Amino acid sequence: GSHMSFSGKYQLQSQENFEAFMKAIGLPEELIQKGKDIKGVSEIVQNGKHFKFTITAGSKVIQNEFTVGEECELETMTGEKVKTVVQLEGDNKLVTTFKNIKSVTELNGDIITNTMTLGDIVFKRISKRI
Repeated sequence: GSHMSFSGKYQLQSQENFEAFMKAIGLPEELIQKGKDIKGVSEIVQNGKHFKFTITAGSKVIQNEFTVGEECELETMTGEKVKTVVQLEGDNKLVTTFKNIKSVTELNGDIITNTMTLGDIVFKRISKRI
């Protein structure tokens, strides 16, 4: 419609630094190897400021819900729940932090770009609407 929305299902197209990032957060090496080639489908449901994300990151599916600007508890890729807040930087960019990770999710057309930074590791994902 006239007001942009993130809602959609999106399949991973390309990624960089998956292995590095997954090892940085401590995940099992066998799981990393199994997961690195998976082209995951993620789902976003937006209603106003409220979001539900169901994301496939390698062989893990993680579901999170939050309202922009409200304290949220996010499940991380380690399974840890962390209190934080998700912010908007313009209508098409969601930004958050948790445990020194900065996560940026941007919609441009049918492409969602996620950038997750931890130390000098920049974990980049590009997904396309299905």
